[PDB]
Amino acid sequence: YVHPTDILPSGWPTATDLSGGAQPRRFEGTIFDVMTRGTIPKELHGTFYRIMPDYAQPPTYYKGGELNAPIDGDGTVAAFRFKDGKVDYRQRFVETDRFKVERRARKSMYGLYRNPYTHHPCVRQTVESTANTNVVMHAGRFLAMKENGNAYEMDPHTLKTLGYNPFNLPSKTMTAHPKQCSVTGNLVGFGYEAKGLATKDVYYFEVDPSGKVVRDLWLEAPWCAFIHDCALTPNYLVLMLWPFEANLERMKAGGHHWAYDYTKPITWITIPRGAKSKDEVKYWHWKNGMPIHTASGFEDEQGRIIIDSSLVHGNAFPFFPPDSDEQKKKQEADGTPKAQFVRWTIDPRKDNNEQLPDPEVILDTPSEFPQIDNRFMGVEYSSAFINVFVPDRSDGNKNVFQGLNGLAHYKRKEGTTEWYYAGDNCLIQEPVFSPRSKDAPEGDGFVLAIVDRLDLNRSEVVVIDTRDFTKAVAAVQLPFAIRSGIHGQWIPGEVTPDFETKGLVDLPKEEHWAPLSQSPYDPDA
Ligand SMILES: COc1cccc(C=O)c1O
Ligand SMILES: [Fe+2]
Repeated sequence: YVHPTDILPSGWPTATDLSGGAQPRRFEGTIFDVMTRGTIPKELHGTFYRIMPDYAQPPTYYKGGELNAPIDGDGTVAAFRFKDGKVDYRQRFVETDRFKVERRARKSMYGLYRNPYTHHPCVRQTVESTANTNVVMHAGRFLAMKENGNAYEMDPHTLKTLGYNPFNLPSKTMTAHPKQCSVTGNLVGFGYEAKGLATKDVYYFEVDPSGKVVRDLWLEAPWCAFIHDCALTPNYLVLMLWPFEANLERMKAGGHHWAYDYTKPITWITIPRGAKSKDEVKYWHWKNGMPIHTASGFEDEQGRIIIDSSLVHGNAFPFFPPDSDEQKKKQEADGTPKAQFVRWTIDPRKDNNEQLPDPEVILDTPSEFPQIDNRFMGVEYSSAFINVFVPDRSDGNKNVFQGLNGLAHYKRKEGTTEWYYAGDNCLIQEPVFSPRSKDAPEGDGFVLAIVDRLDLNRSEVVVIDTRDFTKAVAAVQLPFAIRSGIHGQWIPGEVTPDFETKGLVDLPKEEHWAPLSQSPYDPDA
């Protein structure tokens, strides 16, 4: 059966998200008192903010949009606010400069990811960021982030866009993966390509809880590398280099910003915290592969840097292939890489010119978007909450971003892993942790994540108590599906300005519109 209206032409290209999903969503608005199944824990007090790519206009500017990447689309923030067991929701697009241009124009004006040479001539010198990767609340300011620009600030209640680069960073970029130190409260981070397209410059920074840059350093990466994420320790920021290289002449020629390079080893840059000289920075190397996201890092008793990450044994973004015909054929040959969760040891007593030890396999299954208990950010941690391909219950052939159908709770100290399965014909997104109370043990609390009910065309938020990780306590049930997203964060009420007085939805007025005389009811009747 085919419905005659279904063969009518769309002017939309295939606009995928990371999951492989291709349905544009693009709504902006609210639901007060989201339908829930089961009981919402009264211990949740805060907001789960999630950010997705969801092109607002059909991205047809360059080559009819046929090369749009899953990481490209205009950032939209879904907020799910948990107060006294009620849950409200708000979604709104980040009003990036790019968004504004395209909405006002009713027209795509931007080309390839990170390639201004493929943007419309009138926009080439704009901030090209779609601000669609990650969010943070720092020094009372709520930020949407993408690594090709500074952050945009938004109002945390209305999600109205307030401004660009609120912390006034001197770099042209900020990572979407800054870390908030649990000891100092510093937003610790960096920005690479810090001086413009294909620059090797990195700028390291620490922003104190008052919003001031208290520490910074300019340095360079050994090549212009895709430095997506990092790990924070008490004495280091550690930058994680993926084996992609940027090339200006390739960009000028209308090619991709990045090209995977099998010959590049995974490389780490140790930046001593508050370093006085770029002389203090070291490069460490292993072998080729793609560690996507760190869980976190710390320094062990002997001062060794321990980091856990996912590890994909090859290219997890095949839409950015190698330059050479030779490496192109190797990517095709390799198909879907081996995918695991691994532990790295960067011992600063050793010569950084020596190849790193092979990382230890922690989980031998496809693993991604890890989070921790943030009360342990930048110090020793045990808990990780990992998005996973469930062992024996998942495809295997799927790209790492496209078959994530469970979660894992790993605890290094106990050496145990517990597992949550999203369901048949379901996918589950990145987990976030909220502690049971202020003083609860590490990883004691509630884990939330978005579930795609693929057979129902709707999305839901599952809530799981760490005392039984196998089972959902509650499910927040949207009446629709939202885009599969990138990162999200549990943001405590206590660090949110005016969380006690402002909901995601403004209440209507108390006063009745109508006079008493209009009531159909007469108490004397
Ligand atoms: C959404 O935009 C992005 C840019 C660069 C890397 C990643 C990886 O998750 C990403 O999601
Ligand atoms: Fe990321």
